[PDB]
Amino acid sequence: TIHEFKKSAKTTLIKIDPALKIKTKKVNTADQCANRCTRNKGLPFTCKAFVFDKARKQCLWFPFNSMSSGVKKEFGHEFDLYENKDYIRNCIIGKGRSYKGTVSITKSGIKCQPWSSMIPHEHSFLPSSYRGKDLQENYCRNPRGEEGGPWCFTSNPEVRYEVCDIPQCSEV
Amino acid sequence: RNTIHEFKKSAKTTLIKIDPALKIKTKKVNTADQCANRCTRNKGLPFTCKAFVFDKARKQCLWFPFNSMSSGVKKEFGHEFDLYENKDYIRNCIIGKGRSYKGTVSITKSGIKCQPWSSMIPHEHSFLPSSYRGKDLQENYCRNPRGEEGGPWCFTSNPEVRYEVCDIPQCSEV
Repeated sequence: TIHEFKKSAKTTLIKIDPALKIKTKKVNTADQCANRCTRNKGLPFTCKAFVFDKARKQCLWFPFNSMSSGVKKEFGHEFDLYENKDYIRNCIIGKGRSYKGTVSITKSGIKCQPWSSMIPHEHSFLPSSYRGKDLQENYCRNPRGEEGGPWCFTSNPEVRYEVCDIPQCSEV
Repeated sequence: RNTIHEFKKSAKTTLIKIDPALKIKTKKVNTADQCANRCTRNKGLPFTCKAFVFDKARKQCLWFPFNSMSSGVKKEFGHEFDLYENKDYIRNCIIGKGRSYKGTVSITKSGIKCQPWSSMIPHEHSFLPSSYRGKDLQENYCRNPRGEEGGPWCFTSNPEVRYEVCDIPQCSEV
């Protein structure tokens, strides 16, 4: 169940708007939060994300995610944020500068090289140089808003970088 | 690692490419799960896998760099086929009133599981699929078949709540 969530380590979400509902429960593992969220059983809202507090072993289920207005992500070493992929926009606007989905394959079908790997391809596209642009895992990204949309360094030594094949929101 | 439950399934359906230029990959297999895993992993495919079909009679996976909504491709009926579309390539946000919404959200704004369109339980209704062709009134997905101002909705599995809008974000509203 936990794999149709995008995981952001060491992160929680704080609501500013107090009208947005939350539900919390002391639980055993993050897996149990995800199961509850996906099947949405005893939650008075549509679960869009949850946070697992590893130290208190508590689930926090939310009808919002990090891209919702009224909320802020925050560092916290004991938290992991899990966002339901159905609520992370899976199509691109403009050149895809704001794309935060989890596609990690190029247009010709090659798996992306993680941004924090220098192999096979060395580059200066590391997390800290483009803070706010989610150069996490090996996700297709467009940090500088370049022509062909989100792209990545390729796990193929033969191919430095290639664009991915994330549809324009205007495609269909 | 059975990834099959993560696709949107359309029974009795395969895809045929009008455009001859588009590229498939096929393989003889035992079960539909094996097609799913290879699509999810995108292992050994010279393209991005947006959908696959399992042929239950010929025991074959067909992997596509397109889905049922791509130009140059059309559905075809067949008892032996099931189509599985990768959710990462089915637009998960709404444009306008969401008349063309094809995503798989099936819970209302207040968290109620939607009633299947094909069922009259708890709620009797005339939003039958056959009455709304092209509006994809399948399973219990939130839909807006008449294009009304509130966005996609569904009849509800709560006997006290006949229908409710679902909470699906607009693709772009600045």
